[PDB]
Amino acid sequence: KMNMLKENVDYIQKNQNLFK
Repeated sequence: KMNMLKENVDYIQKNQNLFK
């Protein structure tokens, strides 16, 4: 379980901030 470490912490910030 060593992929959704930085990707999970980027997904929560992607929902609220929306950096597309």
